Amino acid sequence: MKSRYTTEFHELEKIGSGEFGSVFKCVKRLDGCIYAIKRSKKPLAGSVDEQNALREVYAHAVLGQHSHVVRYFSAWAEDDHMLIQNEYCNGGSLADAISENYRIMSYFKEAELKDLLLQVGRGLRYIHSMSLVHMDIKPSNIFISKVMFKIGDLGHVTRISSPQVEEGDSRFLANEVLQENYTHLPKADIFALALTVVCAAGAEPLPRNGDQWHEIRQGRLPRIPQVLSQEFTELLKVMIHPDPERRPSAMALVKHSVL
Ligand SMILES: O=C1NC(=O)c2c1c(-c1ccccc1)cc1[nH]c3ccc(O)cc3c21
Ligand SMILES: [Mg+2]
Ligand SMILES: [Mg+2]
Repeated sequence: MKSRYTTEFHELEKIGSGEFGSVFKCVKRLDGCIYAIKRSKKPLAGSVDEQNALREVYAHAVLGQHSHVVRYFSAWAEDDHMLIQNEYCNGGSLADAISENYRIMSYFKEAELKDLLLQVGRGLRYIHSMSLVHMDIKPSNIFISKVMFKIGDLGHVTRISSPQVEEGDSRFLANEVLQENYTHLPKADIFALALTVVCAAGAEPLPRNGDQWHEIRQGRLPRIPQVLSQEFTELLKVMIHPDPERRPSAMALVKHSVL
């Protein structure tokens, strides 16, 4: 053996795990810097799963110049593994910040929600300008590094006009995508970003299915435990409109008067 991973990096700790492998905080020996490295089992060459694994790499290889998307450094294969070395964000995930806030009953305030929405919105405007869509926006895929929010986990990225898509987290999924209608994919990322902001505003954990799931898809915002300006609430509402054409594009969101 004597892995590139082992020889080039000192592994500090495990920071994420899934049915997609694990992510480790590592120090690169030569440059002294800390990176996040995802190490996953290598798919059978030529398989659909390998195509999917490589999309992640290809998406990272083209989305590496934006301040609101986690930067990519390198990727390689060794052993029975594929590895991707990305920028490390020392503030943890948005999900973890929201979970801590939940317990302490002190949520993101309106100014902070607007900042989150604008920052990730800029990240989305960049991804969408590249004719790509993220397809899995949610708090556990947004990382924190003035606070800076960055979109990570490009494992569901695909081209905007793709006839096949892999569905992102059910809790943030727009109905049209579930219905296999891929005519306005970028608006699916907008819908998930609004629900992401709702979670940051202190809402109860989102439904995975059932009656409350359908209600949100009818364009009804979940209850938020704080008073928000009507103008801001209306923007979140239009972002989950049942008609994807009514939702703002990422460009329109970033230029929105409310922000
Ligand atoms: O790319 C990343 N940059 C990161 O800083 C990072 C990343 C990932 C990640 C890496 C590849 C695929 C999907 C997620 C998971 C992650 N979980 C984390 C938990 C804590 C943290 O401070 C950072 C990360 C983290
Ligand atoms: Mg993830
Ligand atoms: Mg993929």
